[PDB]
Amino acid sequence: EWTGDNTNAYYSDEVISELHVGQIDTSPYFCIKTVKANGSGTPVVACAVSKQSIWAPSFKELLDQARYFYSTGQSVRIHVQKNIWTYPLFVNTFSANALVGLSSCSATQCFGPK
Amino acid sequence: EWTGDNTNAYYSDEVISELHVGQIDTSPYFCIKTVKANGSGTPVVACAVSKQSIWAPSFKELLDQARYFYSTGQSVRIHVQKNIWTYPLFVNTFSANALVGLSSCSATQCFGPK
Amino acid sequence: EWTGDNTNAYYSDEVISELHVGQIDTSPYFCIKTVKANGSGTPVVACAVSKQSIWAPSFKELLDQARYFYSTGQSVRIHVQKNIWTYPLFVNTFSANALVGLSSCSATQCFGPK
Amino acid sequence: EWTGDNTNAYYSDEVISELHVGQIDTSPYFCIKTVKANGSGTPVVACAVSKQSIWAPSFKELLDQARYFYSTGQSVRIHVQKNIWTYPLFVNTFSANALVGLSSCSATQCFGPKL
Amino acid sequence: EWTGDNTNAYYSDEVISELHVGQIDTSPYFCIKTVKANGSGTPVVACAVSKQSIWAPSFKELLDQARYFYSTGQSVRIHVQKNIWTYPLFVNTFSANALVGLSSCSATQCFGPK
Repeated sequence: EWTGDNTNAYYSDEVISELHVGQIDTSPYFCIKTVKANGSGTPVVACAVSKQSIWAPSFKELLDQARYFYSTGQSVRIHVQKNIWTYPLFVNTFSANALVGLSSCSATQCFGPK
Repeated sequence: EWTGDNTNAYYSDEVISELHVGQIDTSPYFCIKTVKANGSGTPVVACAVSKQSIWAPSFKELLDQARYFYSTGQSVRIHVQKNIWTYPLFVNTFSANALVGLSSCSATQCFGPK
Repeated sequence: EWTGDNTNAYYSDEVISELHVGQIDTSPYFCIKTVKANGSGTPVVACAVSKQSIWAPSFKELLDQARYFYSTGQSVRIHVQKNIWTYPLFVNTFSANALVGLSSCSATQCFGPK
Repeated sequence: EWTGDNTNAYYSDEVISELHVGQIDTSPYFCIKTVKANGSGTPVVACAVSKQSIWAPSFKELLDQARYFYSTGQSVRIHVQKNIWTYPLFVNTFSANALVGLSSCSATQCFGPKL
Repeated sequence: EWTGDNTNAYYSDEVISELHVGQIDTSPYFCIKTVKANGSGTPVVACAVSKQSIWAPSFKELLDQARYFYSTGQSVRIHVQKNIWTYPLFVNTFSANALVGLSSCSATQCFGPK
């Protein structure tokens, strides 16, 4: 598996606008919400769960990187894998998107798979 | 179990106004005090204990997140489970509230379970 | 044992004015010096030593918290247990106080055991 | 092995201009892009991958350091070992360069190995 | 062993002016260069190697502390043990000095062994 697999979706020129930290089924997790830097489009929500999914090994790094980009407010490309989380109240509150990557974005391109 | 379980309480648009770090029964712990952003109502106190309760696995993440929100002074939603801590002097100093989650808040809603 | 045990001493409205990191007898350690915010009184010196004393489990958290409070220079309450470190040159340079807790002192009285 | 081995390449007075974090084959990884502080030359891309390559033990330290140098925008010397990552789509997106060191730079030199 | 052993050398009223991170023989390491806060004298260069020397246990703490002092540019006392590192090209590039401690410095004294 790879962040850049074409079965993963991504959204460019986003800003991380919200951050949540909690626990579910003995596992710490976090979620983020991102919106287009230019105000257009629909927000993206994605979560990472510490002991769950194939993306579990990157939990800490993604959390640190999410925090980093959240704090700078810079434009980023967010990479997700859809339909991963299954607990209905959790999905309803957040989404079924697994966070699988974060790339910085300049004015022209983003530094990551496309 | 989940941060968003309806058996948990939450308080929106709070600002973390105090932070304490210590140890009890071989376990590091931290507590925070939060107050409504507009100054109304009564303060919320909640603690996380590294080797105690079902919320133990999230100790580090919660600590880190609390620190962050404490440093920015931003409005957040705090999620707690009541009546968890039992050492009477501890409870009297702080509270019996276990900290189980922290969410950023926009101007309208908070990014977390409700 | 608890940070708030009445056999521990504490000092309110202090500012962390110095920070030292080193190693002794296979253990990383840190020490802090605190002084009254208003300039009065005598400095307090306290140390935490990795894997040494009953307070060992909280080393990391205390180190991080000391660093945080050191960087903001905010008013704090420092909690110590006296007569713990015994290595004489170490005690002479710093003190025998084990650092066992740190509390913020912003709004009302300090946020910790009293 | 050593960051300063003469079989490694390095580029001085670079600024970390981009940062990416993701996962590949069970491993968290990060990549950076750097460009000359004075605007000359061509960008350098390098990646570090957790638990992969001989440079695996330094993953955490390098990630933290890259984040720091990225946030300040200061001039650095970047040390890489070429032709380490082999997964073709990954390489095409980024490069085959393993990141093996980062050094701060002054006006006259960088604080790290050179040939 | 102790940071403050009189067989270790130290240099007061220094500023950490450079930072390097790398790997040697499967070990992450870092080096720092320090100069007198007033610019006089000769730089001090010292390194820590995570799996080498009696000082290995303090690697992480020293790395964090070096980073901290480096980011503030504040005056410090640096403590080293001479003639520790032995790989000749490494010593040529940096030095044989092991970093064994860092102390903050006020205008008068430094907060550490002397």
